[PDB]
Amino acid sequence: DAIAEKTLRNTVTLTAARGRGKSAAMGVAIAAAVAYGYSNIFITSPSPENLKTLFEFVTIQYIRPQDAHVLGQAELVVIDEAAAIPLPLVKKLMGPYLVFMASTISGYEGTGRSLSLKLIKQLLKEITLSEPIRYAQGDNVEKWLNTLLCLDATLPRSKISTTGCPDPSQCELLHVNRDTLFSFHPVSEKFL
Amino acid sequence: DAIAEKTLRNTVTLTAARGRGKSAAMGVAIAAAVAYGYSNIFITSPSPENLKTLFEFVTIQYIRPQDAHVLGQAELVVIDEAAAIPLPLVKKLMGPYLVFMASTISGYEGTGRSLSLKLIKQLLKEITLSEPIRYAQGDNVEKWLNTLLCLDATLPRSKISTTGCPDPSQCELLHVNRDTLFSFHPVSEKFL
Repeated sequence: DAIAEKTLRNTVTLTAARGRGKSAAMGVAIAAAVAYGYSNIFITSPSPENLKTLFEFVTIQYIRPQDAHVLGQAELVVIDEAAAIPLPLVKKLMGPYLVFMASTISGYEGTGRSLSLKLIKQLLKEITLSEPIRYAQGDNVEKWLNTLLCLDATLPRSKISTTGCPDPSQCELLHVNRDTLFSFHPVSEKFL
Repeated sequence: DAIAEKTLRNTVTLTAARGRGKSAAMGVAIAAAVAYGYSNIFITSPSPENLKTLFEFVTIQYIRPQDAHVLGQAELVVIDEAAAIPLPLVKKLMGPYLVFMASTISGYEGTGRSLSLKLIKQLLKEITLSEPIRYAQGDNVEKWLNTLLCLDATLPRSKISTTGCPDPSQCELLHVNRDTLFSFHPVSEKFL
């Protein structure tokens, strides 16, 4: 409910891993706002992405961003995985209305969280959803893939140790080979 | 009231001389259809034309035809002096909705009735308004200008005489000079 001393119209950005319900969340707002009633909505996306869940959960109509550039009808715009969309095009569009920004992270074909921050900075009310709709948390299969795949993001904010977060000190340049991969000691799986 | 066994949605074309009230007529429908209620409307026009009366008589919003080509929101479209708009652009637009087509004729900067028929053929429910809002009919000033200016259209449908309407017979090619203008007899003011 974006109403307040601050503007009510603003940009929301919900980010989460896959299977979190970002789309489903984005679908709710569609009807929840009623054509006549709460209001009418809109939706855009990059090379398609599954538009199917959001709308199925959904007035959803879809004009892709470029074609989207045409005229301004709606009160609340929703863009699925905007991080994928060009900064220039995306920014212009966000200006004419109020938006829900969705983006997948921490998975395959997601967007790097480092880039996500730079992207957010361009604006943002950001929110995150932690639990999967399809399975229960703690699903060992999912844990397995995350660990195998190295889904985990932590370094941008901070490292988990005494150090982490900004990396202070003099920067030193050095090269290392693949072999570092096997050894587990100093220069180990960890460095790579 | 376009509702019937035939489609309710169709194209209406009201044509008339200037000062007939075409715009005012077109304005009425705007509110008469209520956003929520009868319905929402729309309006387009060529190089502008006085948009002022229609809307003042009017939800009127205006996106020019080309920019208009963007998305389809409305139940009843109105285009002011469409004859002025390109056939290609105009036709495409008429397809997506229900429309009121207005056009000025029988005056300065009006559209020739001959062309108007060809234009109509491209479709049309056409209606005409005969009396001026601003003055009483029979205003001698208006009669004067019409006659001076040669506002009168009659030849396309038919000539007022035994002959008129289609021109049958073998076509004969001949030239005549301006001088025909003065003489009033055979080859007179009439031929020119």
